[PDB]
Amino acid sequence: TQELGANFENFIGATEGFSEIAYQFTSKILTLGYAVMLAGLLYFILTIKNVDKKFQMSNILSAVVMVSAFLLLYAQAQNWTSSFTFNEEVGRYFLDPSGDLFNNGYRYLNWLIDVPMLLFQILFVVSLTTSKFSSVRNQFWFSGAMMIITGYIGQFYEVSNLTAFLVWGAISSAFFFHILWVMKKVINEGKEGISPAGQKILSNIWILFLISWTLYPGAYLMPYLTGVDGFLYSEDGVMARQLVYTIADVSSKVIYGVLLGNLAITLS
Ligand SMILES: *C/C=C(C)/C=C/C=C(C)/C=C/C1=C(C)CCCC1(C)C
Ligand SMILES: CCCCCCCCCCCCCCCCCCCC
Ligand code: NA
Repeated sequence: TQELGANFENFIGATEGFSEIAYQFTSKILTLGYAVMLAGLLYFILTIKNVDKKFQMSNILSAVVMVSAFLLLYAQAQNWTSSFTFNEEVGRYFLDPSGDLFNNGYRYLNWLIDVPMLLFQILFVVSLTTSKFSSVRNQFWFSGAMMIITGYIGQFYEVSNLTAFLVWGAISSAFFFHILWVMKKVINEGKEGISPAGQKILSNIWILFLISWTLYPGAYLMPYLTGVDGFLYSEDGVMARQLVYTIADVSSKVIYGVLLGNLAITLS
């Protein structure tokens, strides 16, 4: 039994350990992550004056998302460096028994908080036509919670039981597909009877949303995407996972918020 090594990161850390490059790169990409959220926090606060009152709830939710993301990605970053330690003999970083070990809790909590806010906020910028506010809202929130919960359950079994990891990921994916389906409704209805410039921004938002959100399951799967003898079943998978999460974080939270801000202004 390899009892020290909960998740793939710990598993690698406890067995092969991480090269200087993988340790440092992961550390640095996670740092950039939280750095960008803090910048984004200040951006959304400073620019709130640039949109009409009726749209400002969106700016508000952008800012609160930035707070949660800053704190929890900061905590995650520290947890990474705290968890692995240099062995001079071998010249690699190994799971440190006198630490807390790498923990996915920070990110999944961040998701639990941010997903419902990101989905909600667009409903304060665009108008529906034939759909009802309260139904779209409840649909986003329900499927959003279920997506994360099932995903979290899946994550538990990542090393102990890969079959379970993937099955729960598939269940999660179903809730994902529902959310995509509703969002696409929202965007189409939101286009009707706004200026073409605004329609164009909404088109960009749709593609951003679709791509950035799909990165998350990408990064979930990343280490397994070349089989269990594979290039990615390795510290390179860890590096790729964390890189892709961070790109997704910046895209889904910051860029998304900026575009919604921009839409609100064309509607102002
Ligand atoms: C700001 C953070 C966001 C927008 C996080 C979004 C997370 C997801 C869309 C996660 C999706 C997942 C699946 C659909 C399958 C694998 C498990 C998850 C939870 C990673
Ligand atoms: C060390 C990392 C550097 C931090 C800077 C990160 C920059 C993101 C902060 C939010 C800035 C968004 C500004 C976008 C301006 C778009 C204006 C569009 C009008 C056409
Ligand atoms: Na260390």
